[PDB]
Amino acid sequence: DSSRRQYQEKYKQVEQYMSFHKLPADFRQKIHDYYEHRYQGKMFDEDSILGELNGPLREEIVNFNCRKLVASMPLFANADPNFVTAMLTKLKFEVFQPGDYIIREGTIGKKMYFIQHGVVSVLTKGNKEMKLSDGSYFGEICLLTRGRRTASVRADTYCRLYSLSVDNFNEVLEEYPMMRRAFETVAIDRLDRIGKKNSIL
Amino acid sequence: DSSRRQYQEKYKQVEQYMSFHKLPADFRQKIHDYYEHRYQGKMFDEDSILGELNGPLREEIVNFNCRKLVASMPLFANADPNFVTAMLTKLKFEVFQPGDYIIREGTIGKKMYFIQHGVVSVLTKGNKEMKLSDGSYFGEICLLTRGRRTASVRADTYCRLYSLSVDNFNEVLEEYPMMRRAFETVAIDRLDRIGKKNSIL
Amino acid sequence: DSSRRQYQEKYKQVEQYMSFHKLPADFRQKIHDYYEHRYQGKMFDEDSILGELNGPLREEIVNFNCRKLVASMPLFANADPNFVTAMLTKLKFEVFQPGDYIIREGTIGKKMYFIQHGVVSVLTKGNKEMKLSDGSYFGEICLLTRGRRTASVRADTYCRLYSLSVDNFNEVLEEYPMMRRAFETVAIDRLDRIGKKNSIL
Amino acid sequence: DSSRRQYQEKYKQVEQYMSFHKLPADFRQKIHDYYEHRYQGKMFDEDSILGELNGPLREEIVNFNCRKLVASMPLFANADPNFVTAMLTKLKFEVFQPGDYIIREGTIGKKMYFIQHGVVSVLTKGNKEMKLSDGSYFGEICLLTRGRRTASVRADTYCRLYSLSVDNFNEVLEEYPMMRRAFETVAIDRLDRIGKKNSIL
Ligand SMILES: Nc1ncc2ncn([C@@H]3O[C@@H]4COP(=O)(O)O[C@H]4[C@H]3O)c2n1
Ligand SMILES: Nc1ncc2ncn([C@@H]3O[C@@H]4COP(=O)(O)O[C@H]4[C@H]3O)c2n1
Ligand SMILES: Nc1ncc2ncn([C@@H]3O[C@@H]4COP(=O)(O)O[C@H]4[C@H]3O)c2n1
Ligand SMILES: Nc1ncc2ncn([C@@H]3O[C@@H]4COP(=O)(O)O[C@H]4[C@H]3O)c2n1
Repeated sequence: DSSRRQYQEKYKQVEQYMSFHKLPADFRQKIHDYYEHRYQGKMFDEDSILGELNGPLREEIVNFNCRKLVASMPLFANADPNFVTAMLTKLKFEVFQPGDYIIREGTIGKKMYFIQHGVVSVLTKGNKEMKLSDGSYFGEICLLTRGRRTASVRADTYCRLYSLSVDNFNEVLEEYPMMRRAFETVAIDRLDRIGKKNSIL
Repeated sequence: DSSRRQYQEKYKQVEQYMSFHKLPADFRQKIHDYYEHRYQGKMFDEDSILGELNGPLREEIVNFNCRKLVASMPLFANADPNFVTAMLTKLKFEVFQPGDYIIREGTIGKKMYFIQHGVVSVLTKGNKEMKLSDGSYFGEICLLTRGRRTASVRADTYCRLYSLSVDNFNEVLEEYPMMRRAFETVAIDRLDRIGKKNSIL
Repeated sequence: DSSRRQYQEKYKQVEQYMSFHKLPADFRQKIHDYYEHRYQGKMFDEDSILGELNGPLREEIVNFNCRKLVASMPLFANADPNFVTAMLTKLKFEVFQPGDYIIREGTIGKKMYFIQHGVVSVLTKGNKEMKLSDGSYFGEICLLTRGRRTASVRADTYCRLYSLSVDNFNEVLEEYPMMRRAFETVAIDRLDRIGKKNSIL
Repeated sequence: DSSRRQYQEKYKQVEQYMSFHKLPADFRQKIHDYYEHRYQGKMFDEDSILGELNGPLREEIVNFNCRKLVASMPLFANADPNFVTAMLTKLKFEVFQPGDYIIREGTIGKKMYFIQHGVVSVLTKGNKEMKLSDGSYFGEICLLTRGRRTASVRADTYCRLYSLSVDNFNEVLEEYPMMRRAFETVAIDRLDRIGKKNSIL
């Protein structure tokens, strides 16, 4: 009701904004498609909503909502549930469209991404062309080294992702420094298979 | 009027959110029950409201609202009224349900809690099983030592609590360092009766 | 229209809040009176409003609104108009009721106050009983020394004041350190006539 | 619809605010004119709007909206598109009226300005009287030296500008320190032709 009415009303304002700025018809369609995928006809102020509840219910809700994400990703599946919960409560849902460059090589990285659904392509000068899909994550290397991105990552399909900011990543690893090692091992494995070696891990 | 209408409208959005995420019927009931207890059919933007007033009226209102809390808790009852007021204006009302773990042992603590109404259980590896009830507080030990929580605390009944963040606790003790001692003495007493000794107090 | 309707609607929510907390009839009247004095039947989101404009119009508006304040107070009347403007744009309007203690001796001070209209009483252990009225200011001593308040200040009548936070005071004196001296001289004069001497000025 | 209704409604609140403060008729007209120029009958919460989208669409939208600004200004036209995008996403649209002093000499500078449309006059004690117009920028010297403004800049016509804060300027030059040199060269050229020499560039 108010959730479906909010979607319509908010989308209307998007239409008037695009009209005001005279965006072309293809660009408008693209934005429309993204809106459909990202919100699916409803809008919630999830912040305000979760902010009315308490810690325990928020945590119970986030665990319920991400059951498949958690169970399909060994890093989350085998870890301390308190660590899992601390990660989940800071994740932000994002949708990307095919061809979008989620991450650009060389740039400075402020987030990593957990793939709920979709396929992306890790691209590099080298020619290394590796896919990643449901149950994996990426963008973690630059958060561990605080270097620049080691590759570009491009959306092949529509991608439903959950992002985690560099600040929250670090706040979580402060409390659970055990799990930093689990990220570094895979990060090393991955760099290894694109002729890279970082002494920082 | 607008306060009762706000509750209904806000709860409706909660229902649509739960529906959207397909939460089970028991979880929905649990969230409904919490809402009833936490808001009791009305919603106020207490922030905005208090922000329209001045310092003196805010302080007069918070003292009126917490008269029983203040008078039933010797730490507040016997102290400097300016200290009391400074604590009260920073307290945040929270409701917990039976079985909820308000605090987990070993974790890092960012708040303590004053019990307006309810019973909680301080749980520890040891086997020490102590209850606390109306007029007491907990969660203070980790704010004084900045260690990890010394025990878990679990709600036995519905609990009406007022929380105080670690930042506000410290801002208040900066202005009134006299009262830090009053927290440390009880903290020592409590650690003593669970075979703990911290040299930090 | 929407400004008068906002006042009514906002006051209604205040009434429901007071009712919810069961405040006594005298306290309710007091809050009602304050509301009348503070808002005079209208409410504006002056922030949002001024935020739609630019720097030059904001500055022109604040100067227009405070013409009598500026012209009646020699510190503002004789100074650099850019300094005046920088002070004015950071001032916050506040109303106090008779008997209110605006400032308490011994406490830590985070603001000073410019009197638009009203009489206050500077009170001290000593017995020094000095009035201040339209065109003067107070609360500046603790901002210059960062000590504790040197006296208590109490509202004799309804007081229309403009407050300035310690952060903004300092940001303004950074840009115009010339004017710090003008505050210190009066501050010294005032301390002198209550048997105080601070070497910090 | 809601965008045109928002403009009207917001302007109405401006009228009631001006009425409340008893602004004169000329000042009211001036504010009305600014509103027309600045919003052109529509209001969007561009923040909220762009915040519903993702990084790639925001970036695509900002590039589309500023095509003429980017293509007419060699600094942007010939640079790395990622640098351009990083600048554009932080720019804030502002409108100034004829006679307005956008920048005052001697003051401390917290922003620079890119001229979308309009003519301004760089004024100095000296007597140097230089115009700048569509496709140029100003206010950059104080951001590079962190001194005081080297001149005053005054609007000759209505000016459509995009401002960039000192914090964002620096965050962008951190990532692309190559382009600081491009600002310094012009800054030196400009100081040279008003008998100034700063060793800081
Ligand atoms: N699967 C795979 N293989 C080799 C790789 N080299 C880099 N990456 C991912 O691309 C990412 C590019 O961003 P980042 O360097 O922050 O983290 C990098 C890794 O997640 C790789 N991913
Ligand atoms: N009553 C009681 N007795 C022994 C205790 N040992 C610890 N606590 C409380 O449990 C709390 C667990 O969180 P914390 O360690 O921050 O503060 C601790 C105390 O408030 C105790 N409370
Ligand atoms: N008029 C007057 N005379 C002696 C005073 N001694 C202190 N004050 C004011 O009371 C104020 C109490 O707060 P503060 O010490 O921050 O600044 C102090 C002065 O403005 C005095 N005001
Ligand atoms: N065109 C031109 N010529 C000489 C100049 N000397 C200073 N400026 C501009 O005026 C500006 C005044 O603000 P700022 O000193 O921060 O940057 C300065 C320059 O953009 C000048 N602009």
